[PDB]
Amino acid sequence: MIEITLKKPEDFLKVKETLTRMGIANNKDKVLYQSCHILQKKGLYYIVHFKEMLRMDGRQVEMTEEDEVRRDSIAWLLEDWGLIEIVPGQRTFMKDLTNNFRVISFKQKHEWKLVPKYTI
Amino acid sequence: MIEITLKKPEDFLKVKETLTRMGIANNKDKVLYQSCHILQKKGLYYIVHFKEMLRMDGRQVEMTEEDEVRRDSIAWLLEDWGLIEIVPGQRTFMKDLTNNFRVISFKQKHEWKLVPKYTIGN
Repeated sequence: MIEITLKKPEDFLKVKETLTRMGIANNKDKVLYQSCHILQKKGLYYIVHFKEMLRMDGRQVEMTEEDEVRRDSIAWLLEDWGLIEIVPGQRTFMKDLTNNFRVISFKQKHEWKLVPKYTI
Repeated sequence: MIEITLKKPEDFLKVKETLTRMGIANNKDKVLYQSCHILQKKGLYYIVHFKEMLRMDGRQVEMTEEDEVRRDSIAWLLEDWGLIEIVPGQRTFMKDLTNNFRVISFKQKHEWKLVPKYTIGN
């Protein structure tokens, strides 16, 4: 998971809503699958892929490399966007190649079907 | 070991020479210890730490986290200067040249004992 500092503690919910609009798109039947979530654990904040949360609930699930590239590039994009800082000193994919994602704008939002993948 | 792209083949010896001039400086007897090397292997290029090369020769050496961070931040620095591009799709540390790090110019190098940590005996 990636350790994260937010600027102000309200922001957790802003970040949570923004992650709703970042994932694998099915641009044909306009469905977008949420990839990563924000969790606070033991006081520190983290960007977590949906599979790590499935792993946290006991499921023997393993991220793929495509999966952790996706997570690292969503975390780096929200940093680019100035919404999270990635706590210094972690080893991450900082240049993508392998799977990328779709970001939907807050007003394309309701035109799209937002489906959380955390095998609901 | 970090895979890198070079702008043109003759940039290899350019980087090989740059890496001799950046590392841990003992200024009281002016020795600069180089620790990262550029590698060509099957037509691809790599920034590699001397412990990965000692490792690659059969020695029982452990790269610490501190070694990987120095190697990656020297790859980031060469990238900032435009001598290389790190290849996308690799996990790296952020650039952080904290503890002792020094770059010495080309003109000034004749006063430094440039010393590869790779060849250091014992």
